[PDB]
Order: sequence, then C-alpha cells, then structure tokens
Amino acid sequence: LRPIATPYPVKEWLQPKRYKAHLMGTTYVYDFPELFRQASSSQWKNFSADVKLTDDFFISNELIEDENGELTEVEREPGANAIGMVAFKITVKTPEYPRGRQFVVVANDITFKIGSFGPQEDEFFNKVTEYARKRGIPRIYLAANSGARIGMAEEIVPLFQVAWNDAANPDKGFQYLYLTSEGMETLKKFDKENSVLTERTVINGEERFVIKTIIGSEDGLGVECLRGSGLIAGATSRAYHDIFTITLVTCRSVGIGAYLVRLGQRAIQVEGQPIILTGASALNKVLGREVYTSNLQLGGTQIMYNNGVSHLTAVDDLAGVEKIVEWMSYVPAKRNMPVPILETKDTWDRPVDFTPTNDETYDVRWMIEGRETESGFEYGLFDKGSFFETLSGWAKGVVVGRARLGGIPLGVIGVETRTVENLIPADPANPNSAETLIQQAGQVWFPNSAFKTAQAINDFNNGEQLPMMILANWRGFSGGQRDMFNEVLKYGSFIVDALVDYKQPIIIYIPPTGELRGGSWVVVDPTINADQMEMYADVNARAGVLEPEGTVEIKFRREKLLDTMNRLDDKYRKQLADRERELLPIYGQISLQFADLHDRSSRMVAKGVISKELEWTEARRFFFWRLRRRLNEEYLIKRLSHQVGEASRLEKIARIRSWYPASVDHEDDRQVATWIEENYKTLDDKLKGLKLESFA
Amino acid sequence: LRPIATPYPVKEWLQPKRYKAHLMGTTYVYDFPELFRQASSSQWKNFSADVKLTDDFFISNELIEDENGELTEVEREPGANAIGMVAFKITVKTPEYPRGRQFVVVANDITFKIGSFGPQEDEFFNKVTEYARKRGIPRIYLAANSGARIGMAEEIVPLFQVAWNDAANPDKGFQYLYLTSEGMETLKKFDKENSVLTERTVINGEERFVIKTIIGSEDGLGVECLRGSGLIAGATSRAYHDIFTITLVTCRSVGIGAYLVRLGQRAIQVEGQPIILTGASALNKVLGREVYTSNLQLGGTQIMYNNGVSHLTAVDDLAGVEKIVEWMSYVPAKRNMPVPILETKDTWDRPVDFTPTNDETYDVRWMIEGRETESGFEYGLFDKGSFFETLSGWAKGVVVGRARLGGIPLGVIGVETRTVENLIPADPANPNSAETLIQQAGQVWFPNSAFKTAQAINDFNNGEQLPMMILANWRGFSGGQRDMFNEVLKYGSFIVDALVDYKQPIIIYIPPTGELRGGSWVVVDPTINADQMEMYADVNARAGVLEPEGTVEIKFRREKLLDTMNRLDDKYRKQLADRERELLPIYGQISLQFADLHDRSSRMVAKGVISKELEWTEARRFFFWRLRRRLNEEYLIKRLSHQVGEASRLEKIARIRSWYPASVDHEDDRQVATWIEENYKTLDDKLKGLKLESFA
Ligand SMILES: O=C(c1c2ccccc2cc2ccccc12)N1CCC(N2CCC[C@@H](C(=O)N3CCOCC3)C2)CC1
Ligand SMILES: O=C(c1c2ccccc2cc2ccccc12)N1CCC(N2CCC[C@@H](C(=O)N3CCOCC3)C2)CC1
Repeated sequence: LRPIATPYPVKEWLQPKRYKAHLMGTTYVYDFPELFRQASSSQWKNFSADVKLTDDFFISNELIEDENGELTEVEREPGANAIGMVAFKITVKTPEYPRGRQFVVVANDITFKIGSFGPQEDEFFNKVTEYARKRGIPRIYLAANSGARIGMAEEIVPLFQVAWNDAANPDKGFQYLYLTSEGMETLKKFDKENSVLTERTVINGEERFVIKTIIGSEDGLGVECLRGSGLIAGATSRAYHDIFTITLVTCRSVGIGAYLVRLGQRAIQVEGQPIILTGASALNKVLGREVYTSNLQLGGTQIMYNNGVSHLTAVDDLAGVEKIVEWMSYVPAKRNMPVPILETKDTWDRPVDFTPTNDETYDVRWMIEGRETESGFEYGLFDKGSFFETLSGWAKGVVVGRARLGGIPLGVIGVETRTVENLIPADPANPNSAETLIQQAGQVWFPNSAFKTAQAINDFNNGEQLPMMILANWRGFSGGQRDMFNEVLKYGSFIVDALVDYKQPIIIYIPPTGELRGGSWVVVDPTINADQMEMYADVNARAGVLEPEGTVEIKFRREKLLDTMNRLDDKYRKQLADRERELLPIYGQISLQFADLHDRSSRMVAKGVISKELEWTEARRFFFWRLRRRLNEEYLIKRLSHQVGEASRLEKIARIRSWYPASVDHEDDRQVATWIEENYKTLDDKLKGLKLESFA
Repeated sequence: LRPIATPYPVKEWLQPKRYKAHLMGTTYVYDFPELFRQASSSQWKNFSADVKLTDDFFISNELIEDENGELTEVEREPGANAIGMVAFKITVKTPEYPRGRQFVVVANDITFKIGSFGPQEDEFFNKVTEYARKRGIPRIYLAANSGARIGMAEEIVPLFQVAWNDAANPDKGFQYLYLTSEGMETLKKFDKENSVLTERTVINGEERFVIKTIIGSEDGLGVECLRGSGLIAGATSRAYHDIFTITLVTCRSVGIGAYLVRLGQRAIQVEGQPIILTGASALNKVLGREVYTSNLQLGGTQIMYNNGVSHLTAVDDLAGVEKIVEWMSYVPAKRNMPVPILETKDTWDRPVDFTPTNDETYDVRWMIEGRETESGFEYGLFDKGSFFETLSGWAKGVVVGRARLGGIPLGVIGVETRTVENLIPADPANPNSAETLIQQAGQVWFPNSAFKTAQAINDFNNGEQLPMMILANWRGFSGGQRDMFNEVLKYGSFIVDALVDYKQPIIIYIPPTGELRGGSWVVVDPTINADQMEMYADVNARAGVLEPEGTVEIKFRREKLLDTMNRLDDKYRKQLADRERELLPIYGQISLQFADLHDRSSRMVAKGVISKELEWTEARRFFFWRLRRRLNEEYLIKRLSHQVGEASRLEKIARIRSWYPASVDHEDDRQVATWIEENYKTLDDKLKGLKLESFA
C-alpha cells in the first residue's frame, strides 16, 4: 500500500488495474460512468443553475453476457471482467429528456491484454452493437486498444526440433521443423494433439514428425482475430445508418481500433492519443531507417483533426465525455423519435441583429450564433449559445455544426467568406518531400469542402435524424487543373447523393450579400429531393448561371455595346474610336448593371425557382414557424404511411390538408402548426378510423 | 450543293446540321443509332463469324413527347427536333440476348443552341430517365454540350435608359437604369409588360420607370436552367442505383454536362473531348493572366482517365459505342433479370495453366485471362478473351474488370504486384508548382486503390447487379504519414460500406503466392455480409495479423530465442556471446519459419475462417459450380421472399434445402445446381402452393 495515511481508501490499490490504466495515460474503464455522471450534471448547471439534482437522475448498469450469451444488467466490483471489452447501459434525465434517455457505452479495457481484440471481445462488441440497434438507442464507443490480438502456439515452443543440413554446422541451414515421439506424447498427455498438423517420416532409424502447420490450443492467435475484426467493422458500418454512433479516442486506437473510429463516423480525439494502422516503431523496422519518432506523426490530432477523421479534439477524457453529452443533446432519445426541442432564454420572437455588409469582412459564425460587441450582443439567426461546430479542423471553407431555432435542433451548413490556408506536412519517409501551404478562396467548393459538405449532410441524416439549413453562398466549384485532377466532380456528386437520401426537412437559404451560381446551384436545387427540400433567397442575395462579368462576356459583347453607345450617346450618334475609348469603361459598367438586374430574388420568385424571397432581419421568425409547421406535417405524413402501405407523398399531404378546417390558410405556417398541435389526439382518432383497410 | 457529282446524295447538304456536328468534331445525333447497329453487328462477328444477320436484328425508334408530354415512338426525318435533346429506344438481338434486349439512348444535339441545357431539354432528359427506370432498362447518355443555357432580356436591350449623374459627362457615373413611357408602351404593345419590374418616379417633369428587376419574356435565361440542371442531377443519382447507367463523352461536357458524366458513374471519354466545369478561356479572364492554352488541361483524358472519372477512353465515337455495347454484354437485359450467361469455346472443364511463382514477377491479368507463350496459350482462371478491364487509367495497383467463368459474367478485383507510378501534374495557375512522381508498392492499399476497390464493388452491384470475385492479395493499408494524412481510413471504410450493400454472391479467394494480412483481411472478411460472402484460401496462400517478421518481433523475442539455443545447441547448453553471434542469423530464420507455420490455409480451415482450402489448378472447376449452385439457391431465396414477407435468410435457405431429395449432398455444388435446373417448374409449383398465406 502506497500512499499511506490518505483520508479515504486508495482506489489504485483496492483495484491495481486502475493504477495500470492511469500509468498508460487514460481513465480506468470502470470510472467512465462517473465521467458521464459529472458531464450530465454539468449539462443541468449550464441549462438551469437552480436545478437540484439527486443521484437517481443518472443510472449506470454494467452489461455482461449470461450462460446463453444474452446481455444482462449486473452490479459487480470493478476489474471482475473476464474479457477485455466492457459495456454499460446508461439512463439519464437531461434538460431535453427530463424523464430520462438511454444509451450504451462499449469500451476496451486497456489493462486487459493491452486492450487487444480477441474473438471474445469481438463477439461482445457485436452483441452490444446489436443490443443498441434493436432498441434504437445511441452507441458510444470508448477506444483504448492495441488492435487485433496476436499469439503463437506456446506449447510447441519447448517441443519443436530442427532438421539441420549438417548438425555440427547450424549456420549451413535447416530442412524443416519436427517433433519427436516424446514431443508428440507431451501433446497427447495435455490433450493438445490437434495443436500441430504432422507428417511422420523415418530418418536414420529415428521417427520424426514433420510440422506441416502449427494451429495451437489457445484461441485468439491470428486469423480468428481478423475474422472477428471484420464482424465488428461490418456491425459498425450498419450501426451508423441505424443509430447515433460516436467514438471517443481515449488512449490509442490501433488497426481495427482505427477502422472502428472511422466506421462510426462521429469521433472525438483526446489530445496526444493516436489513431494508427501500423506504429512508428514497426514502420521504421519495415523502412530500415529510424524515420518516425512518435505515433503522433502518424495518427495524432495534427493528422486526424486536420483530416476530418476526428470531428473534434478534447483536452482530456472528461472534456471528450462532455462533448459526447453535448452532441447527444441535439439527437432524439431513440431512432424515429421526434428531434428534442429545447427552448432557452432566446425565444423565436425577435429580429436577427447581425447583418453582413458587402464592404466588410465577416465571420459566418456571427450570422449563425451572433456576436459580442462593445455596444452589446448582436443576436444571429439561431439561438444564443446553441451553435455546436464539428469537423472544425478540416476544410475550414465550410462551417458545419448543430444549432437550435427557437428550441428546434437542426444541422447548419454555412460558407466561410475569408480565404483559408492549410498545411500539407512533409512525410519523413520521403527525403525529397517538403511541406506545402494551400490557399483556397471563400465561396468556392474545393474537393475537401465538397467532401465536408456531403459528410455533414450524411451525418445529420443518419442516426442524428435532424432537419437541416444550408446558408448557400458559393460562386461554384473550382474548375482549375489542380482541383479537377483532385476529383472535385466526385466530391460534388457526393453532395447530390447525400441530399437524395435525406429524410427530414431541408431549408436552402441564399443569405443577404450571398450568391449561388452555376455548378453550386445545381448541386443544391430543391428538385434533387422535392419531398424534403425548399429554397429561399434573401432580397439582397444574387443568383445566375454566370457572375455578371461572365454574362456580359458571352451575351453583351462589343457590337451590342457599340449599338447601345449609338443609341444613348449624343456624340457617338477615327472620330468614333476616340469617343469609344472614353465611353467604354462606363458602358462596361452599364452592361454589368443590366446583367446584375436579372440576378435578383424577384426573378427567382417570378420564375418559380424559390418558395419565397425573404428579409434577413425577419428570417428567424419565418424559419421558426416554417420548420415547426414542417415537422408537424411530416409527423402526420408518417402516420398515414402506416395506414395504407401504398400512396404517393403528394397524395398523403393533400389528404392531411383536406382535414384542416376550411378557414385555415394552408400557406400560414403558424396557423397550420397551431391547429395540428391543438388536435394531435383528434387527428389520431381520425387515423385509427382509417383502419377500415383491406387492400389487395 | 458541295460536292457536286457524288455517287449518292450528299447527306451533309440534305441535312446541313450533320455538317455542323461534323465541323465540331462529333457524330451528328441522328447518326448515333447507326453506330449502335455497326457495333452490335461487330459483336455478332466476334462471337460467331458464320452468323447471318438481317436488319430486323436491330431497331431504333426515336422517342418524342406527345401533346400530354408522354413519350411516344416516332419515325420522322432527322433534324426535326424542336428541343436540343433527343432519345431513341433500341431493341437489339445480341449473342447474350438472341431474342432481343432493350435500352434507351439520350443525347444532346450539339447543333441545337450549342447543345446547351434549357428547361425543355432538362424536362425531356428527366422524362427519358424515368421511362428507362420504370422499365428497368439501361440508360445510355451521349454527352455533347455547353452546359446550362444563358441569356438576357433582349427586348429590354434597345429600350433601357441611363440616369446619368451629369448628362454632358458620361464618365462621371450613373444612378440607375430606366424605361420611358414609349419604352413601357413598346412592351405593352408586344404583350411583354411583365419583362421588367419597374417603379415610377418623376424627374424634372419627365416620368421615369426605374428598372428594379429584369425578368425577360424568353424562358431559359438563368436560374430556371439551374433548377432544371438540379432536377436531372438528382434523376441521374437515382438512376445509378436502379438501372445500368453509362455515358459517352462525345464532344465536350460542360457544367451540368460534367456532373451528369460523374453521377451516372460509368463513363467512356473520347480522346480530345473535355469534361469541364469552367473553360480555359473563362479561367484566364478570372485569373487575369493567360494561364491555360486548352480545355484539355482541365478535362482531357490526361485528367479524367488518370482520375477514374473516365473508366475508359475511346479513339473515336464508334470505339466508344463499341465499348458501351461490350460493357452491356455482361449486364442483365433489365433490372432483376438473371446475369446473362454466355458460353464460349473455353468451357469450365479444364485446369488453370498460368501459375504464379514466388521467385518470378507476374502480371495479375495472366491469372485472370491467361497469357500468350512461345509454347502456346496458358489459360487463366476466367474464360479466354472475356476480361474487360475498366478504370484502367487510375490507381493501377488494383485491377478491376468484368469477366466470364464458364459463361457466368462477374466482376473481378485483382492485385497488381508490380510497383506503380503516377504523375501529379504541375498546375499552370500556381507558378510555385512542380510535377510530382509518386511510387506505390504492390499488395498495399493506398487512398487511391482503396477508393478504386470500393468504387468497383459499388459499380458491379448497382445496375450491373453482378456476382463478384476478389483475388485478395494485400499486406495491409499504408499506415505512413502521407497516406494517413490523405485519409486512407476513409477510403478503406468505403470498402466495408460497399460490401455491406452487395446483393449478389461474393467469392474472396487468397490466390497461390498471395497473402492477406492485418487491416486488409478486416475490410474483406465474409462476416461483413454473411448472406453473400464466402472466403477461400489457396494451399499456397498465407494469412495472419502480422507478417512473420512482425510476429517474431513481438512474440519470439531474444529471451525466447536464447532459451531455444539453450535447448537445441549442444555448445550453448563471454564464451556464450561468441556462439550467440554465430547462431543468431539461423535462429532468426528458425523463428521466422515457426511463425510462418501458423500462417497456412490449414490453420484457416481449422479455425473456421475459410469455407475451404483450394488448389489453384482446380479453382476454375470449383468456382464454376460453386457460383452456378449459388446463383440457383439465390434465385429460390428471392421467390420465397415474395411468398411470406417475413422470414430470415437462414430460415429461407434451410426451407429450400428441405425440398432437395434426401439423397442429395448439400455440400455438392454440381449435384445441387443440376437438381434445381432439372426442377425449376416443379419448385415453381411448390412455391405457388405455398400461396396458402394469410399472416398478420
Ligand atoms: O462568371 C464567370 C466569368 C467571370 C467571372 C469573374 C471574372 C471574369 C469572368 C469572365 C468570364 C468569361 C466567360 C465566362 C464566364 C466568366 N464564371 C467563370 C468562373 C466561375 N468560377 C466559380 C468559382 C470557382 C472559380 C474557379 O474555377 N477558380 C477560382 C478559384 O480557384 C481556381 C479556379 C471560377 C464562375 C462563373
Ligand atoms: O508484420 C509487420 C512488421 C514487419 C514487416 C516487415 C518487416 C519488418 C517488420 C517489423 C515489424 C515489427 C513489429 C510489428 C510488425 C512488423 N507489419 C508492419 C507493416 C505492415 N504494413 C502492411 C502494408 C503497408 C505497410 C506500410 O504501412 N507502408 C509500407 C509501404 O508504404 C509506406 C508504409 C506496412 C504489415 C505488418
């Protein structure tokens, strides 16, 4: 016992495994539920400081397999785990779910066989994933591992013999490995006969048992660990489409560990804990030369957070747990439950204060969440303090996060107007390599930002099941050689695929000072998914195939411009060339103005390509009710889908709207949401009555 | 008329549009059905040279919209198209479908408004896509366009007026654009009142109508073209998952044209025809300096074929049409029809001649299709002349193509053992750029090859609906800094997602001299999709978590090695150090051999991670019947799925197998396929009898 004379018992002595986990720079597995309790309690303090919490607000129950391999809840002492994988069922009362919400936490025990994955850990991880999926509840994975387990048939080590070419000269080589009769008998005696595959031959009177294959009695030596890794990789790929999956890299994640991080998509990486495939030491042995000095050069935050493999970084385990808990606050309690509404001091009924100007640089985050000013806080489009930005280390030209609109949680995609830089590191493995700094202008989709946009859309859709708003402001895709060669077309196409798959309301809004041109409009147009998408343009927004300079270059050429000079200039109507030179700069400005006059939201409304033209200051009030009306109609569309089996979305929606009182303006979002919420139980009775269904 | 005195009528004079298309270096739209007829006739000649074909073997009928916008077949003169998009319904008798197969060909008319996409071309393209999809038939798109159509309100051009700050000095600036009463009246007279949005003001006695927005009377000027582009982009994204989609880049594909190429995935690019977003001329104007000299620098084959955006290149239009027709020969006639069997002179019943050796370099294509030798042709795993390689210009470390196994079409993925190089071009837009040459060793998955593998899997699955064979031979993923930073984890994960989605039989086969290690096994293990996947290892294959050098380094260290010296060496059992130095190189070899003895297919069988260990020479005979048995059982599984609605795959398969005569060995593929094919109609009666179904 060390240290002596402490006020309370030495927890690292009662369970020496806690000390081992600590010695490896990570939280001991059994102490993670306590971190979730601390993080959950902080959520309450930040929400309503006056709330009196009691320990019954949070329950953690360890899940273990029974005799028939079925998961069951247990209350046992920490460190009793017979396998290197542990799980907990968490039931927490949160500000968004005051009566309780549930989730599962799976974790590697780094103190158990270095946190390696053997067949038993793989089958348990899979069982826990299926458990989460069956219930529709989130699956949190805490990664702290050495990858797939490795071994050798340790029983064959003291028994094997070598068929030397020349016994007196070992250096001269060997023919094969073999066992003797006494070697064979040793295996027979310990019931390990099938540990080797032998072939008997007689050499100079003595019978040799030529080892043809070594199998081993102990399970979890090789391929069986690789099979199990495959099983859990496929399980995670499926879980991502079904439930909310998130991973916290808590010590290091190797091989299958690294793949699991990616397959669950949403990842929080603790500073200094690497996500690696092959370690730096092993790589130097493969390369010959001592190339790398740390695993952080391969899988640190400097790699993974900059990549977008790590969505967020955390200073320590508790910060990571706090970020999981914060992220989950935007997510339904379970699959297909409504998005969790959480109204704060910042009500829907107010104008938007922060307004962008064409002559001034702005951070898009100011439009999203507002900004502090010497003269007071300028509120933005979304609820004050609700913006939770993710993928913040990668493709900084797009800003992705979760936010709340008068309490309604949603995914937000905004455009960074400021030029962004990123540094490609020099790989020590190549002596003829140097670090490159890449600049990328704002309001242009590059391969990385196109990938980030698609990624964000998919992550809001799967598991999170959130509605979305895109504050669309792109001049197009980068069509230059570098970006075309770097497959910008592929990444842009992922955006289309991501929108086709979206199952919740989408709002595309071209903001004030914003533009949506050529290829950028194509990839985000509401006809991609008419069931979910809707588009709005601000009165101060712009849109067209080309920018005014482009339109003029193709459609308002010199002959058209000179004819305009002939019409509008008294002097024009060699003495022409001198007036041409004088007039040309201002007539170029006239044609640019003529072109820009087509690019207005009024033309967008006239041509029916936008639902409405909006005023930014009034957008919060408009979108709050539009979204709230939309969530309600979508709820009723889903109920109707059960009650028929075969009807189109247009048919379902028209039927639901036929139920509204004749006095109800179908175009009034507030009136429509107010009537539905006043009649959920009445509409339910209407639906239960429609159960006069027998259709072939 | 030019030229005079030709033997037959001058087709470029009868229809001057044919000459226009030719002048732009492309085939005239109406002449494309003839290219499909020529290509189809060549298919027959290559299959059975003696076949007598008559014109009734090929039928092309143009599709146009009727009064109610419904597609109908027409026989009209070429060049009569009122829109810049044309379509044809093709009915061809091919070697794999001698009674006929159908498909639709959509194409831009480059002679109609420069092949630009206006709202009418967009609605027609979408209508044709839906037509193809409803019928399950392939959709071939021939791209020859200038992207979305652009325009201005040409009626406002001679009418507009400028509110000069100082009329005598135009250079001093202007306030706004306006119309006069006579300008307003001109619009009123021609029923174009809504061409502008005006606001009347009186300035110095004269009434000015301030132009606030220009709308225009003509449709297809801007945003409406962008909306239509969005519609067709989403339509193509959906079509790719539903039917066989392919695109031939026949002149140039701009903006939406480029996106359509990618969204349909499978693309054949004719040499010298660019896939661009923004042209070189427009880019130089944006950049200031004359940076690019050709659109080929942005979207030529040197970019797109090297990228994997273009799956194949073609020397001319007919070569492209020939490649479409060849690709389609592996594809079912329509969605959910069986894969087209095509037996050739190369029967299933033969050994595999080409065998790889560890001491010699080989091209994996020799294992796939065989190779010519001075002593005769050495047959490979698949049918002679059946290997159709695609994505051949990109990530050359993986070899992807379609092939036939005793007539059975399937997708093949093989590993290039030879080191591959690729040149990243220097972008002229950046003066501080130089071309980089990247070497990548064989049997290692890099970001590009991981992406290509996933891409291939998805392209075999969607629309092609083919079974697949992966001749798995990877040592792992590249875990170095460069590849980790270039998101190898993301690309590797796409492989898992692609396998989870696979709906046809998969065979994973570790070939002779081949290995499957660590991360490479994980990503391809059959537990990822047990309903479709199966794994086999050759008797001369190897597999383990690490390579023997790695296993020794972690599990057969110096203390274990010295104990072995103590046991096996008479002299060992400072005088120790000298013997240690002598023994160490050979004892390192012993431990490497000990480790390798675990890596055998016998351990894989023993541990139940492979279905069987195989002999390469006998693989063709084995796989032919395994695949044929599998296709049959899968057919019966689908029929049963209709007749119940709710039963697991394990339940369905066990039930189908309960129908086999008691004498039938369920493990005998040939006997199982022979019995099913002898009883399809009997099993059908059994299924029709199971239609005593009323389950709640
Ligand atoms: O409207 C024009 C256009 C001009 C725009 C600005 C100045 C001069 C122009 C000249 C043009 C001449 C003819 C057609 C279009 C023109 N476009 C051409 C450029 C298009 N881009 C959209 C955003 C990405 C841009 C791009 O590809 N880049 C710019 C940044 O990265 C390198 C390459 C180009 C936008 C449409
Ligand atoms: O088995 C070993 C291993 C050794 C292999 C060969 C020589 C020396 C080794 C030393 C090792 C020491 C400790 C663990 C594993 C070792 N592995 C470590 C390397 C693993 N790679 C699989 C294929 C890709 C390889 C890789 O990441 N590269 C190689 C090519 O590109 C750059 C980086 C490494 C394979 C597993």
